[PDB]
Amino acid sequence: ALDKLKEFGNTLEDKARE
Repeated sequence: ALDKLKEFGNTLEDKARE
């Protein structure tokens, strides 16, 4: 559950995680 929020922070990270 809360998969919409948790997946969202994976986009942010992917932004400048490299």
